[PDB]
Amino acid sequence: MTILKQMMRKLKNEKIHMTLIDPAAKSPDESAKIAKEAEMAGTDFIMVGGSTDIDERLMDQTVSAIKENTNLKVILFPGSSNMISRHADAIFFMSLLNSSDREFIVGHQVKASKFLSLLGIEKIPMAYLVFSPGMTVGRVGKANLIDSFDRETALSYSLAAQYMGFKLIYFEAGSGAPRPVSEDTISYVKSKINIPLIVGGGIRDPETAMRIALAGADMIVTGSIAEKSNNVYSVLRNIIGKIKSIEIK
Amino acid sequence: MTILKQMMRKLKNEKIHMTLIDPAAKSPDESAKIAKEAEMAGTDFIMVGGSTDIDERLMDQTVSAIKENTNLKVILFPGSSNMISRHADAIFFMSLLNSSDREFIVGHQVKASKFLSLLGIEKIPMAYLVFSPGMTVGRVGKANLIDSFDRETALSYSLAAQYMGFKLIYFEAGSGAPRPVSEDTISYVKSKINIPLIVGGGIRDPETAMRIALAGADMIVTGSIAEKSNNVYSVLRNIIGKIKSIEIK
Repeated sequence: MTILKQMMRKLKNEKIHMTLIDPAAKSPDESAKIAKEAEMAGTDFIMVGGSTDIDERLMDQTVSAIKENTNLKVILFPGSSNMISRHADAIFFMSLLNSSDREFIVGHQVKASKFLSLLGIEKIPMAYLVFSPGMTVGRVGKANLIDSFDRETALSYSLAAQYMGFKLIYFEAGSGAPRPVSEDTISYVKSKINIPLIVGGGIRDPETAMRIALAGADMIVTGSIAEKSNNVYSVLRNIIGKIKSIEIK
Repeated sequence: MTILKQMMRKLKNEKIHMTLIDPAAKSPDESAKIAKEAEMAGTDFIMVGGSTDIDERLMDQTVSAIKENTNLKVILFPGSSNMISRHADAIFFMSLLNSSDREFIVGHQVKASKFLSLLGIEKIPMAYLVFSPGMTVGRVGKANLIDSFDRETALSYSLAAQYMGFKLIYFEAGSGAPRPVSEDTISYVKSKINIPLIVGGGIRDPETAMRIALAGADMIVTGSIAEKSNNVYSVLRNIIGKIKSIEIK
């Protein structure tokens, strides 16, 4: 019935991959081409969002082009911003739990909730935990960065998120991070929580995606990675095929 | 199976009443006497907690005495504190969303989560929204007090709580408040959310409990109200009988 239910059902059989498209990075038509190549590569959902703040008209154009060019559901990834498009299928309702500023824990969320209640868009509660180095979202979101290897702090935040009712936990290294969050942190936390763990940031090749998925990530988020659109398919296939080869206990 | 599931099943038939016992106010044995009288009066659950910080030994003694003297489940009501007793059946995992200080939104919660994960206690996610006047918890929790009549701010916080995954919303006027949160605010918010609404603070007589339940509160929280234990039963019966007389659509 819902994207969240689709995710939970899919996790019984395979790891999930999602492709994040930054609407500020390319034109709506180029974004749609990228989305179609990612669909063919086997990605499960398109995420749309970034750190660069843009107007709702551009958000609308990007989401509309993607939905016209693919059969995938589109999930908004607001991060530290209050970006919305009413054309998206779902939105990760994200709380940056390790921010020093209440504005990114509950501020933007409270300001956006009424408008969101007027829309048919699906609201998926997600705990957004920003790890070292954090990159732009770490800076803009005022994160008290969780060190990638500080698995006990990761666990405290993840358990708190679970006990607050969040349905997904997102380990965020930051867009462009040289390396993703530690495998040891991922495995340690995954062994102790009962909601899905998503890892994004610093995953740009099949071997990295494989080691992160094997460490315990339930879903992997990457960009389109390839500079040229005509190379996105081959690049994403190699990644997706690998993580979807893992047998799920 | 769980206290939360018991609550949801009960709400299909009747309004809920819970009796809050402050372990700092009376001796453990007196608390247990109060709990037994409240059980006979028809209360659904015993809540244990307050604003006065106490040692875990006193918490343990109070919860143990109550559980030895009644057949009711005991739910911890930490408020702005990190009070715990391992003898309780459940804990409201409370986030004071309208606090100005992140410490009461996520701070204490992150510090307590690991210990809580070591316990069999049931964790029930609750959004804790403190309204004017707020009393002691409003002061200590550093609340940006929601005016009792500011129904749109109430709605924004309640919808944000729902979209973050909280399972219960608690409208808190503060212990000892002269009047509870406005009926108009309660009805306005209740018409727009899909999780239960709990109202506490300022409810000390049957007519107040009746008007708050009719306005749209799903559960009512009161203290034992009566100065003398031998009068608790009659005082709580009159309240509980009234709110449990409301037909649920």
